[PDB]
Amino acid sequence: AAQTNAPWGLARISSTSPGTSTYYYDESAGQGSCVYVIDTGIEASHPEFEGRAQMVKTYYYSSRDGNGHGTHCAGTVGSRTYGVAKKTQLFGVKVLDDNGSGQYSTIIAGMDFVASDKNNRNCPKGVVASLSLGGGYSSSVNSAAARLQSSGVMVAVAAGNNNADARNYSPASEPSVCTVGASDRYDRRSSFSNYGSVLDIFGPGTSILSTWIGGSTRSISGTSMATPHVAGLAAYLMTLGKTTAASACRYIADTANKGDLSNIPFGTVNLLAYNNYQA
Repeated sequence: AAQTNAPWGLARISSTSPGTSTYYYDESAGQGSCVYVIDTGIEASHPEFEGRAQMVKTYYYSSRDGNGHGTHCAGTVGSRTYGVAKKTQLFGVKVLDDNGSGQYSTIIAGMDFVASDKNNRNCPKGVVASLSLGGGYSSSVNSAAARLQSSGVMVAVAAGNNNADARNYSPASEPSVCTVGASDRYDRRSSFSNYGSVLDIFGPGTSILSTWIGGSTRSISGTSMATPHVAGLAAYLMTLGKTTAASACRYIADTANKGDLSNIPFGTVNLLAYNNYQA
């Protein structure tokens, strides 16, 4: 399949080269997989989601996304125009309030929610969790992310936007999950992107156009938005049978575009998520 005039990030993940605008992907498109977006919620009613998005859990007075960040990430995972995996199922877990903040314990509870809730869902191709969130180092948040990974969910987490080593942030520093940095459309490390040996992969993170609340769209930047690209890619690759939740992060790194990013500090991987689709 070919999506002309796609957002640059979708076009990048199906390209050996920057500077193209068509997204190429197998039509299976993540059908029969599921991605949990653990964030501020999802505006499930957004026409971009086509009935494939639903809120399954909230820790606040409302399950709606009053922020837009979770809606934006869900749109990059699986919205019809802005999504990597245009047919996956999206499950919203609102661990962040509408200011975008959450107590870690609510975040931990939400991760443990996903690790059980996936047994209440039909995801025969497998389960992904996109965690576009983070804060300071926490061994209890790291371990919640490792449990989620261990339960059979590919976990993809933001490296963080501090331009520092990700070892001082959680769940970024958890080694068992898939820690994602951010690149820009010129194949540069995003100026805000964390780095370090704990990063597994980079995805498009600068000026990412996706769904927003109120039925709108907008372009925003963050290792937060690189993560749903990898999360959407994992769901896509799992539907194609190319990998499993336990080995997806590593499959993605094996098959990534290698050595193409600039301003990648010594010791951090120079790998850019790539779907390797041959049209």
